[PDB]
Amino acid sequence: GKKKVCYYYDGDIGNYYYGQGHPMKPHRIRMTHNLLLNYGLYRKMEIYRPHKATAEEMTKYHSDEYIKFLRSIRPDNMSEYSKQMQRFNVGEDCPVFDGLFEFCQLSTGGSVAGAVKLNRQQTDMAVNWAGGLHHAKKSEASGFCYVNDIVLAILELLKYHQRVLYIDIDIHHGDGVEEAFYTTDRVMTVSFHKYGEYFPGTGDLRDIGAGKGKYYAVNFPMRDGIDDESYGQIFKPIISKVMEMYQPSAVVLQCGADSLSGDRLGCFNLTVKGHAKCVEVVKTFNLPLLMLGGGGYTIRNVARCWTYETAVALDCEIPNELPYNDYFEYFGPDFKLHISPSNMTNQNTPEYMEKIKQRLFENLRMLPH
Amino acid sequence: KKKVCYYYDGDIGNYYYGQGHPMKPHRIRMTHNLLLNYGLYRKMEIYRPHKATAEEMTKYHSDEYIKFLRSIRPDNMSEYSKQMQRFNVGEDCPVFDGLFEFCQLSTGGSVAGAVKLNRQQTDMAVNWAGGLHHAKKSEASGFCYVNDIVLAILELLKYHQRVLYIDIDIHHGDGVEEAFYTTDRVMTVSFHKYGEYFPGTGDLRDIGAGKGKYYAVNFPMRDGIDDESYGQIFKPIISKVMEMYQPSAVVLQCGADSLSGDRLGCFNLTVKGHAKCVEVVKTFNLPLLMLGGGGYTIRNVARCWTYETAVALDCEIPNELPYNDYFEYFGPDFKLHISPSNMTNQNTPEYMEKIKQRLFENLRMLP
Amino acid sequence: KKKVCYYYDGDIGNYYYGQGHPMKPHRIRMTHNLLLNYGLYRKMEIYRPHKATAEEMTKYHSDEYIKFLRSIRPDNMSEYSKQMQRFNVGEDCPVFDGLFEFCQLSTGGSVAGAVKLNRQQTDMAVNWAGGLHHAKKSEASGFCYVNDIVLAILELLKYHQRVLYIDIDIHHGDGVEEAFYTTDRVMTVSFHKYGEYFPGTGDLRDIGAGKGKYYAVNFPMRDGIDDESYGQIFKPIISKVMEMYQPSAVVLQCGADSLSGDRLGCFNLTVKGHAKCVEVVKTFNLPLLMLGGGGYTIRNVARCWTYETAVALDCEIPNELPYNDYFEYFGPDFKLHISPSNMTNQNTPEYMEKIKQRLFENLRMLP
Ligand SMILES: [Ca+2]
Ligand SMILES: [Ca+2]
Ligand SMILES: [Ca+2]
Ligand SMILES: [Ca+2]
Ligand SMILES: [Ca+2]
Ligand SMILES: [Ca+2]
Ligand SMILES: [Zn+2]
Ligand SMILES: [Zn+2]
Ligand SMILES: [Zn+2]
Repeated sequence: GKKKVCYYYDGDIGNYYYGQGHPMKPHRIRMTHNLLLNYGLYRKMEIYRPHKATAEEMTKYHSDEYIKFLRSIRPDNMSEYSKQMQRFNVGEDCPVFDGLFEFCQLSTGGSVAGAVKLNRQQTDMAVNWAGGLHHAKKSEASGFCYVNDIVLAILELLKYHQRVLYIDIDIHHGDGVEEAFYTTDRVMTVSFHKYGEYFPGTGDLRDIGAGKGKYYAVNFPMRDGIDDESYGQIFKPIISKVMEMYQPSAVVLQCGADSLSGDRLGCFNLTVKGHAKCVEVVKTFNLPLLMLGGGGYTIRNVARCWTYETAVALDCEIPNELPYNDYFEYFGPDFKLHISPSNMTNQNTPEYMEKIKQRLFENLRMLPH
Repeated sequence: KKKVCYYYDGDIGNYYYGQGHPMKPHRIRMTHNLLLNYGLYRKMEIYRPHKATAEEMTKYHSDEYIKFLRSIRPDNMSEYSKQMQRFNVGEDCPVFDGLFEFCQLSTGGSVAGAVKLNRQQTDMAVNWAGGLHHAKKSEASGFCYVNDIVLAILELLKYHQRVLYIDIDIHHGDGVEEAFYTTDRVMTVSFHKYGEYFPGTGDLRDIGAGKGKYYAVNFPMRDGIDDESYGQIFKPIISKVMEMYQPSAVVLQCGADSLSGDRLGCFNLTVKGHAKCVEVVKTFNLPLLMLGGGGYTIRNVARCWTYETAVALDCEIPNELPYNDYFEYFGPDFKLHISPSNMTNQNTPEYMEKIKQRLFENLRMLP
Repeated sequence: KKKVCYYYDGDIGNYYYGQGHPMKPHRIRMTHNLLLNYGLYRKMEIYRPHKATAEEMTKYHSDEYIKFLRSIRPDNMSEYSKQMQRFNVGEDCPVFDGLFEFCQLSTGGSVAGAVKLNRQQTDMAVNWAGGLHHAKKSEASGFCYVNDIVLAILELLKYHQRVLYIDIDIHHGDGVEEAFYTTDRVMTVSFHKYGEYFPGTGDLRDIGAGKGKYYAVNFPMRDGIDDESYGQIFKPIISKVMEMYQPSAVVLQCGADSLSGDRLGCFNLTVKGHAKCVEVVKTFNLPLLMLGGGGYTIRNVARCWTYETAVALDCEIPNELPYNDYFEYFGPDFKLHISPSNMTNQNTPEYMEKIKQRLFENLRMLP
């Protein structure tokens, strides 16, 4: 039926600033929140403020040295850390900014708090739009991400759940999550992403995991221009077969919005309804679900996408006409919730999508039963 | 009248799936012997098919799957347990002696038939050892290992812009539908039992994708359909398909597991009700490849396909079976035609009309 | 195993002839990525070509023409309108950015391969960016600007008294036949479509001049030739040529515009049928330089030259294509091999034998 949803938000998150010209804008999390307050979605969910996750929590995955660096580095001492910055890949895509460590603590705190709540069966669904930072690695930042809140939340779920399914609909390959779990069968990672001379460079469909994890990493490589009909025709079949073969008892869905049409950095052509169909599909399996944010660089569309996906999580129909809100002028010139696709060419032919699907289905046959 | 080429290899009846397995290639040899005894050989050209090569099979199936089919043997299965799981071979699709050659003969007949139609050397080609519609690019399924129908249609597509595939086996022809699901050059039309039944696919809503949207047609049925209910949906559907799609060749899979008293099927058709489909298709005067399919009550398979060959040849044959090498199998009546059972028809009139009207709406979406 | 070295520059795919122009250097990059993903890099030496210098190019081409190619740019075309006319650049051989560098890289691979063959460092050298057989001493023609084949053959003739050139592009190899038409130190053998077709040369009766009389061989064909027909004349012609001429090196231009389905060509060869020519030439165990050539359905050019690279390596590769950077270009079937079309073969069996007999009469006139 309808589920209990817990939602995490820190009202300070929107003030963190990556720097002039940097495309990652934590302000999109505050726009999302303001928009769903204005639709009245707060009546229907429990809103919690995340704690600041500690270094003890983050070193359940990341190295002590890397977490100590992240605690220590500031724009005023950068000059003393030129060597460490290189080692940990901080200082260009992943800049040093004021309050960097606190931003990581809040992003991480909502994901891990949501995993706790799920483990305690206090909620069916937990939402943390500030999370989803899937590129961070054990000892290095990558792709605007510093601490892998998803890996930490999955580790928390693995205390109570034998098998956890991770699904990643960000336009980029979820490489930090896949690498963390690449040799285990206790997390199956499934990433749909643009592949071919695109960041981060990994996620070929021939990357299937290794050792006990062989067959428990699933990658669906796509080309530019994918649209709702192409996506919707492979996502429900793949996720259904994964559910059937792997039988997870919890699910983590990264809902990166850089896969929408009109994204400043992404090259796909999904609408908000197309993207949100993935949430609807995953919800039908009725498993404990942690939904997380991710990329997304055209901020008016990020706010629309994550507002509508919160409404889907709540089984709540919201009108297309946007309510007035603090960021109303960002949504012009139409002031509607739903977006139109562009006329960009879809380089993903229907035969290509069916062929890749058939190749992954072969691999899913190799799971035990 | 019309010319009929017919394919049969005298070895096909010797392949054996294993003790207890319901698929019996010997039904093909029974069929052939009954038809020879009716004198239907005087009226058609009978050819022994060449064995399809492994290379011909890889026009559709994956190389690793075909190499596996060529390599696996009852005595070596312990070296191939991972590949058996990958390719779904070993249970319902067992490893048996000569498996690969059985696939070469069944495929050979279908492909040879398609070549004869492309060359305009015949009007109709018949391969009762064909019709193995469940096989997939890289997996066996439902007693089928190599999809001879797909390979024959790929061959027709060299010479025909649009090919229509019609499937009256009781099961959804899923391997054929999947092969062509994103093209408009092949329209697949399957009538089948649907609902907690193998293979699980063939929903009314599965209508194709991409350029193939509206070019896959499924008529899902419940248990107990009879000659009258089936014939009142088959003719109008196929007539409207012929009208809207205008194919230049037709492939008809005539799986006989939709007959009353089938060991595995739950339909209530007679031989006449099943063969009415062949008659309807012939009225459109298009190049036609007729293939076999399922059928597990082997005496009724031999009657069905004998009667359908006679329909192909426009020959009325007597209800009294001629003497033949299998005569005792047809006792105690020794008649060609069978009676339906008293099983209940669970397809209500409302149900049938609702499905037919949806399919007509889908057919109106064609250009 | 015979050793194979293969030339490829990663920038070659970025040269662009302009919107709507059928020649697409990107096909070279597609071919490269397919054979990487088949694993064939493990079996061969892969080199980056040098940029051939003006000094190298003027071993054949006029100084004036090379100086013009090294000067001409989209931004200065206005000032070179008379030279564009003189050198035939600006229409079917357009000016584009990097033109000269593209010529340098295509030529660099063929001349470098010939050097490797002369030094007995390899048995076969492959440059799929080469084969630009229409360029003339002082003019561009037919999308070709620098005749890398003529330059490679001049390098071979430093070490080899007699070099055989074989051209299976659908077009007559006119720039190469012209360069060598009055010498017996190169025999040129071209199979091509002839009759109101580019470049208009290559009649059966063009057999060379002077000391080169009888050292040019032309087999003119009509539309629709297929694998069966082509392979029945290629092997006996080449075998007789090898017997009578006894070359010590061979250059084989493998233009893929002779394939079925080519955007500009009218033949009906499959990848197997085209690649059989490579297998035949290899049976003579002579140093061999294999070069590219035309080909305008770029998915089938990548298939052809990938399979011919495998044939050079004595490697069978599966029909199922591996995943690769351009995998969507190979739908709908995603197989390596292609089917022929239903086009009529206008080359009758008597036509092929009669022309074969006429050529065999000329070959008997050799010492
Ligand atoms: Ca992804
Ligand atoms: Ca894993
Ligand atoms: Ca059926
Ligand atoms: Ca179809
Ligand atoms: Ca030629
Ligand atoms: Ca000569
Ligand atoms: Zn992203
Ligand atoms: Zn069946
Ligand atoms: Zn050419």
